[PDB]
Amino acid sequence: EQQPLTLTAATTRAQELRKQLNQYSHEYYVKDQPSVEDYVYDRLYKELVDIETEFPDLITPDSPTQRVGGKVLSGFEKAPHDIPMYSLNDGFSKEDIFAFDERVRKAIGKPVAYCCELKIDGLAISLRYENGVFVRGATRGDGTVGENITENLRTVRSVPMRLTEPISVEVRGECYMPKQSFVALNEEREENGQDIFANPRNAAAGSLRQLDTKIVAKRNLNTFLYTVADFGPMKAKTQFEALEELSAIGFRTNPERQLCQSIDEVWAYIEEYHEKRSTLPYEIDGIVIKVNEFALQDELGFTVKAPRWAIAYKFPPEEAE
Ligand SMILES: NC(=O)c1ccc[n+]([C@@H]2O[C@H](COP(=O)(O)O)[C@@H](O)[C@H]2O)c1
Ligand SMILES: NC(=O)c1cc2c(N)ncc(C(N)=O)c2s1
Ligand code: NA
Ligand code: NA
Repeated sequence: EQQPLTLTAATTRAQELRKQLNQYSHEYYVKDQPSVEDYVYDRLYKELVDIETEFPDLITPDSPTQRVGGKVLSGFEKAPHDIPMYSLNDGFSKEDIFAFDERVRKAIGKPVAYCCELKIDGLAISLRYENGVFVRGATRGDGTVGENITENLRTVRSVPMRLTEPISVEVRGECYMPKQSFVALNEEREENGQDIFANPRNAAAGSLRQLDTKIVAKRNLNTFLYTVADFGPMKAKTQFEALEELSAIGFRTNPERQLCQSIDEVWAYIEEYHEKRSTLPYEIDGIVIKVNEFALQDELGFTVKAPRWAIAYKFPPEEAE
């Protein structure tokens, strides 16, 4: 009647299972191409649960079991941002975007490539990893202090609990509610006699500021991550490389990005995705245009409030189209 695993064997087996299950969940949710069928995932998941039941000391923050929800907070702790979560300078016309490029070329002394990306209209978040393990999820708040919503963000399946390398990084992006889930949620709320959400941003914000993680788990949320606070531990030397690297290490990144070799290509991208806007399952409020090379971003620097190497081109609001 002796238990088959010693503590030491269970510890090693738990490590293997968490790594394997995190890999399979990433394939399933983020890559959308699972290498194993659900019953194989479920079988390994149950094995891990049984180990954690027998040996509770083996429950770690990177464990897949820590997603399910159940935890209920009394309130959110403040989450300071040591590196500010800044807002970009804005543009609205062709004139503004070509003027941006003129100012960039004035500073750099040559034409420059731009990394062009969709400005995702959700709740801005920062995800902190230490030794490749998810340790803190935070809202932007005012950009200097937000709310610690780590447990809520664990329920968001696209958020990785571990990375493919044991680096310490602070990763910035957006958490949003897909449009199709937003409209379904409002109908559900209508039927439950609850106030409806004005728009998907409010629904994502409301969802992530619930204290009971079980309720947050019921909501459908997703993420796109696009940069980090400090590139030290990273190998990327350009914004486009940065996006590929974040993707490689486990983050969901937006597939619509494009590296533009001229301002004309930048303008054509803006036009392309203004048209495509309606066809996307997530809301965007514009296009972000960034000087691609980090050496050049470093040369341009920042103003008192914003980068001099990036601009946000704003569309009309989602309600208006
Ligand atoms: N086939 C896979 O690799 C894989 C990975 C994660 C979740 N799932 C499925 O998603 C559902 C929810 O599972 P989780 O709560 O662990 O994310 C289950 O039905 C599970 O089978 C499948
Ligand atoms: N404030 C900012 O710097 C940014 C804000 C956002 C946003 N809301 N969505 C996407 C991007 C992106 N991929 O660059 C950025 S950059
Ligand atoms: Na959910
Ligand atoms: Na359209």
